[PDB]
Amino acid sequence: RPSDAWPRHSAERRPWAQTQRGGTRADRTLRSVTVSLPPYIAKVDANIDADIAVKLEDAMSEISRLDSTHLAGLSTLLLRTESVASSKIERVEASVDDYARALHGGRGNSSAVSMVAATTALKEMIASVNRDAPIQMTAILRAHEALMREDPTEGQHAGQVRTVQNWIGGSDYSPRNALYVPPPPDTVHAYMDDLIEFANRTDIPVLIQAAIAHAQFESIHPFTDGNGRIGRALINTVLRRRGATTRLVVPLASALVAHRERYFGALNTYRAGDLRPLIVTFANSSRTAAAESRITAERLAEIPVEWRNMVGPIRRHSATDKLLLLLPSTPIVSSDDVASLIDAPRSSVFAAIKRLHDTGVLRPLTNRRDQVWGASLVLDELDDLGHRIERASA
Ligand SMILES: Nc1ccn([C@@H]2O[C@H](COP(=O)(O)OP(=O)(O)O)[C@@H](O)[C@H]2O)c(=O)n1
Repeated sequence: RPSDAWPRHSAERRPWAQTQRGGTRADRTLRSVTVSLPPYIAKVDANIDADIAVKLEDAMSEISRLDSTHLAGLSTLLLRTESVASSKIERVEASVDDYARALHGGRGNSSAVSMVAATTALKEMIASVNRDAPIQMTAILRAHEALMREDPTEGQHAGQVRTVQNWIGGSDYSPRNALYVPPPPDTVHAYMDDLIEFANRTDIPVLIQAAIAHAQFESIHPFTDGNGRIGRALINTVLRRRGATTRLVVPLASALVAHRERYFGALNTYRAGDLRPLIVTFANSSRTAAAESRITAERLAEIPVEWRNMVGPIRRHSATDKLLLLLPSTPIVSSDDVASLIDAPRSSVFAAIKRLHDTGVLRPLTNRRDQVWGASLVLDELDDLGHRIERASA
């Protein structure tokens, strides 16, 4: 097979019947559906073009320099930036403060709860790998469980592969006019094993492996719901499993979210056996995400200096110094949390809070009582990174 060629998907005609009656008549009389059958890739090789190798290489240059930055706050921020962007791809959205409240346990905004869930699902899936530990099917199921646990009427089977026939697009009530039909459920176990073997290889360039592992995951589409968010989480798991990263996540979903149809497009093209758009999308996305994350690392470091110009003189060991010290790792803190977390009298801690509030370091996220506080510059860097990455995707 040529350069950037890949074994293409085949089709097969399966019987299909509506389990839940509704839709139009055409949905109800439909008796047959054409499923796509992805290749088995665990043993496949891919030779790819030079211009693409350079692009992958330039992405890895940035990914490597990002991962070698020695910093408080950075790792958590990047993880959350990726999760927020990955959720935005499935139109699960909320404001910065909605999300900050949800990170602290707030539950009134179900979108922000899901955004926090996708954050857990990525954090736990990456935690499981290259402690010489391979990518395991257990971590994928646990990540899906973490994401879909509190989901309404969708999290009924959180943590289990689908047992029914799904499809993407077309009719709401049948696979009529679907743009893609994943393989039948009785083949998902055979396919995930093949993928998990493929995702554990060490004889492929890391970005190519990540990129094809994602596309293949999306082609299998093993879950009833959530395949975008868990499938994208697998990208950074492969990065971490190969040592391509070690201490931080690459937030490429912020680049993907900026050109969504092109991303979905690379999945269609993968299925037809062309690797070039998938890998170019992955190389450009990773390059932009890592480059801007590096600038975010500088800016995060400039922030404490910014904070204390604002707050004025601070005594070298007061509460105000103790507090100002911890905020970079922990930018979302309640008054009772801070008082707990600082060795100092609980009412001189409550003074440092008021001082940081009055100087503009802290902003209130709750009225409540046990007021929850957010480091504004940290919360706004979270948001500025995402805009800068979307901007730099041309
Ligand atoms: N032509 C397309 C378009 C999207 N997709 C993937 O399907 C993901 C959506 O996941 P999903 O089908 O589980 O829907 P949700 O349950 O996450 O809302 C997208 O984020 C893409 O990765 C695909 O495989 N082929």
